Amino acid sequence: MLDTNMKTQLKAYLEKLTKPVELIATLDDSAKSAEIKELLAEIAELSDKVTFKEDNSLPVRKPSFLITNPGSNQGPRFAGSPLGHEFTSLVLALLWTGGHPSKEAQSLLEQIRHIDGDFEFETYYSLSCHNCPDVVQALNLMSVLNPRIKHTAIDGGTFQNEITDRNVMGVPAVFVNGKEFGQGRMTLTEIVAKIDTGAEKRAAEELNKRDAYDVLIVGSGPAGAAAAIYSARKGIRTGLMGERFGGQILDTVDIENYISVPKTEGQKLAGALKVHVDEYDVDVIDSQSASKLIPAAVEGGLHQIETASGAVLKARSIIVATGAKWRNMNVPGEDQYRTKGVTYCPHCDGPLFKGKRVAVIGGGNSGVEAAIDLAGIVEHVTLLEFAPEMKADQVLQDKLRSLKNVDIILNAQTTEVKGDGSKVVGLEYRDRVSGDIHNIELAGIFVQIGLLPNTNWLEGAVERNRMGEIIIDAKCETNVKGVFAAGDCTTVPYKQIIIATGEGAKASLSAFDYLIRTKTA
Amino acid sequence: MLDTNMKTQLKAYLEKLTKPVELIATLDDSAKSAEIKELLAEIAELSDKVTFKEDNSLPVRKPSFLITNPGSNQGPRFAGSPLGHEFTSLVLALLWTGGHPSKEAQSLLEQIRHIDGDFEFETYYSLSCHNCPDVVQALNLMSVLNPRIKHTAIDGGTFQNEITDRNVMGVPAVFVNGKEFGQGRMTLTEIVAKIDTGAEKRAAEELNKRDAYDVLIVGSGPAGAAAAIYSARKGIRTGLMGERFGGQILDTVDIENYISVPKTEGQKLAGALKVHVDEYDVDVIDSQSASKLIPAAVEGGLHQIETASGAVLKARSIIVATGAKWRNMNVPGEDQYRTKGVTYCPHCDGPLFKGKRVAVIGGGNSGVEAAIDLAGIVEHVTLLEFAPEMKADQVLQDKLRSLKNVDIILNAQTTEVKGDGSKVVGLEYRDRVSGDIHNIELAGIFVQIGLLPNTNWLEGAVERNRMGEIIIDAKCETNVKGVFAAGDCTTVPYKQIIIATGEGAKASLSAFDYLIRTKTA
Ligand SMILES: Cc1cc2nc3c(=O)[nH]c(=O)nc-3n(C[C@H](O)[C@H](O)[C@H](O)COP(=O)(O)OP(=O)(O)OC[C@H]3O[C@@H](n4cnc5c(N)ncnc54)[C@H](O)[C@@H]3O)c2cc1C
Ligand SMILES: Cc1cc2nc3c(=O)[nH]c(=O)nc-3n(C[C@H](O)[C@H](O)[C@H](O)COP(=O)(O)OP(=O)(O)OC[C@H]3O[C@@H](n4cnc5c(N)ncnc54)[C@H](O)[C@@H]3O)c2cc1C
Repeated sequence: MLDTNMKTQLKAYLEKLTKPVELIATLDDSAKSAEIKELLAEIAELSDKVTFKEDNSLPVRKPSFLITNPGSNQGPRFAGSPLGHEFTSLVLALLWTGGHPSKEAQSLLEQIRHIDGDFEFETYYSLSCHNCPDVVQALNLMSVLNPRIKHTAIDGGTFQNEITDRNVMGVPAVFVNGKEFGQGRMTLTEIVAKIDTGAEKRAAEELNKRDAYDVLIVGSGPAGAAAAIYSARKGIRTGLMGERFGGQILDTVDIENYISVPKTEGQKLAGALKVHVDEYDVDVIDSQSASKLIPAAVEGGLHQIETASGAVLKARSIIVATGAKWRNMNVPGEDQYRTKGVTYCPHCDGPLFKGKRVAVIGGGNSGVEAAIDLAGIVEHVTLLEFAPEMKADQVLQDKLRSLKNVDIILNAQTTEVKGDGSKVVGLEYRDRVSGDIHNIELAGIFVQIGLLPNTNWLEGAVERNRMGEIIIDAKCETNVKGVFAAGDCTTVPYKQIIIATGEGAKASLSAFDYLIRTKTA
Repeated sequence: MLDTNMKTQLKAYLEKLTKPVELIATLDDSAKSAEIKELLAEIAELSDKVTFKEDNSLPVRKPSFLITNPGSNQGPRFAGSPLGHEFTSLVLALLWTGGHPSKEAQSLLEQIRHIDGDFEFETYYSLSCHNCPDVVQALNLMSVLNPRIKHTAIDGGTFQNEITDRNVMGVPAVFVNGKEFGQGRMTLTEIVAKIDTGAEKRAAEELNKRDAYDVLIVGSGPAGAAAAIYSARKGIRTGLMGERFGGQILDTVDIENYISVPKTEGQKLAGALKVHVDEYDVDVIDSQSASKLIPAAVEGGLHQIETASGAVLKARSIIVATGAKWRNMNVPGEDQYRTKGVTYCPHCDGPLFKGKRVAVIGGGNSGVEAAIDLAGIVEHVTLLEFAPEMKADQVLQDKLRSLKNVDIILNAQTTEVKGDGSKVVGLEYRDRVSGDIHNIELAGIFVQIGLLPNTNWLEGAVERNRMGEIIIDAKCETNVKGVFAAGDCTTVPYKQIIIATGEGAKASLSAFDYLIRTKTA
């Protein structure tokens, strides 16, 4: 029941068919079936691409027909008349099956193809209905895009039995796997929204779709945060990736040497840093770990960062600010009395133990210097050295032995940190030689065993010194063009917040100068 | 009228005389005069050092006598009986004249000697008076210490005429140069306090009396302030000398890139810095200028700083943080529109001119980079170069010429900054070749002519690069052992507050390590 206008329009659209289409009907002896049979034969006459076949054995509605390709069973099924306002739905279904492209967003299309489970759709419409087409067309497009999705468009006029049995009052009305799905002017996008039930392991996939950065900062402590702020103020595309925004200052309490701020808290300062970063256009990526650096193969190319999560980020320039881990005694009492007698920084907490007795753990330059420093502030210092001798420079060793409020203990290994429920009161150690245990009364324990820069993931890529520190010049340049580094992970002689932030700022401006000089050529 | 006990005590005290004393009396024929004459002859009998002379011509009180040395007229004069409670005053006056030392503080003594004007003292006492001696003795000691001070101690019992005429109701009562001076238990110190009327040019003299410092920081901007804080926390003797606490941040307003602080003011930040410095034991010296560095002649010796005011400070270690001056256009309108369109920092104020038109002054690397930077943020940039060509690197020159919102003007000299009463609206410049004047409409003027590190006063002492920047290594060490430098005055590639403060911190810890290694040996 096509008129001359419909037939001519179909001649035109079916010329855009690049693949053969087949129309497989399943029919009874009713007038409705004769109407569909006449229709399909008329559509087959308008193109040598379209073919009308019949199979009245199949267990489907009668009349109905499948729009598919030769040697296939994938495609949309019309049940009843696909004419009226559904005529464009019919035409579109032929084109799509025929290899003509969809007008939908390309991303949305791939989401249909890569879909998890089986869904059997069926929509109830009428020929008079104005809204039904968009729904039918949308679902039709899904069945064409992947065979796991099936769709059968029911004409209510033909199948009055179903719309009256299956209690639908309005059209369009959609069903899935038996269950009711929804009604009304559904878009394609919102149907794909309800159908996809996916959660985890998506973050990595979100990161590969990410565009290349002008600068990508790896690590989000004070150094990375400062670099991010200085970078985003130049208006360049700035990404700040880290494991845990805040870095080492998150697990500290009282900070009294961030210049211009007599006393703040670690958590508060980490929060302030975030606020300041968020003032500018900075793509902040949290809970991710750089696992590898792949340096660019050409000047003016892109460095790449691989994540433990499987993603790969890319950038014109990189700033490594991954900081360090400060080595622990690894003994009972240690964790419980951190910020509360157990400390890892003589520069930070030294002033707090005036008149108190303390221990330093470690007999290297760090430890021995620390003891000498503290010895001028505190009542008494005891240095515990694991080995039979201190590794520190001889000048420092001599200086420490010439102090009247200092005990050196060699072959000493800490076994326990002792407190009173809220604060340190003493220390337990083992003589490694005799095996004996001894106790020391004290208020503070300064752990100076060593620093482990978080840089082993860069082995081979950028040059490091013999301590794992990333080697840098005054401009924070590494041996790799367009890779910079800032803060504790680098060769900076001292490890502090105010120092780290300055370096972060330095590395940002050095990265920016690098970009200026590499964009034109 | 000495008894046996007085005479024997005098034999003993007059043996401590190292210089000859003379007692010159001026007498009449009264009983009082015979009493004094008998006294002086009895005192002369008790020592071959003491001599009794008489001169009744002199125009002084009668009886009275001067305690002096041969061939001199300097000394205290007693008028009437120096016996009773004034006997120790008499003895003390002889000892002092005789070369026996004072029991007074040595500093206080030199203050008497080095005193400005002429003062003629005279004290009224009685023999019964308990308090009078300390006053008399004090003033006596002054007349002995310098001849410009004169003192005459009047016995009220002998000279009833004066205490009744000159209306004194109580003793002791002191007079100066005719005028009344004061009464009661005056100390020496409080008399010297009222007598000295000195004000200016004392600060320099206060600085030489100052003890040597562990570390002396020269310059009191962000860098010096941070160094001072880090130093004073180690508990060492820390001095912070500068011309004007606050440095360059005092003459700025909005600061938005001090990390962890989204927006502060220069004056506020300078104040915060002061508060933080004052939390620790830091000798802050303001309004002074280092004019010269004299490096120590030995390892473990002392560096010295000379001031323009004439003082010399000394220290085991030095940190130079004198910053820089940012060169001006030197034109009308410039001063008036600073912080208000005229700026000297692309990193600081670049973000403020989104959508605005700006000029950069200077065609060196700083200027050209600045233009390239701003060109990405602002509507339009115009670079004015004084010379016929830009000095900048060719890569940068090419990059700037390849930008669509940029004008380069050569042979251009700024003549006027134009505003509307509160903000910049344009610029006036001269073509150096044709002499013509031209106007440019704009909102911002970024002056990038050059930096002048405040370091010329160090020529010869510490090595500088070809830009006047103090050369330093990652530890902020100069070529002179125990001299460090931090901030804009050094070779740090970038000049910013957060950068400067980090360096200040670095230099402090490097200075401290230097001290540890130089004290024992
Ligand atoms: C308990 C404690 C108290 C302290 N108190 C003070 C104090 O009072 N004053 C002071 O000045 N200093 C103090 N410090 C030192 C100060 O915290 C550090 O010097 C400073 O935080 C270093 O900044 P940073 O950004 O260079 O490194 P970090 O702070 O260590 O930050 C580096 C960040 O990068 C992340 N990261 C590491 N590896 C990767 C990777 N592969 N991929 C992605 N991200 C990664 C880390 O998880 C971390 O979040 C203290 C340190 C500790 C441990
Ligand atoms: C107008 C303006 C705005 C700025 N805005 C910003 C901003 O928003 N953000 C930012 O990060 N940076 C900004 N800066 C830069 C920043 O102020 C400097 O980088 C920083 O102040 C340098 O610190 P400094 O201690 O090393 O030097 P300075 O700040 O210059 O301090 C050095 C001090 O030493 C004194 N001194 C000099 N010679 C002697 C001597 N012979 N004896 C004794 N004392 C001496 C000086 O008078 C001064 O007080 C701005 C600069 C200017 C000029």
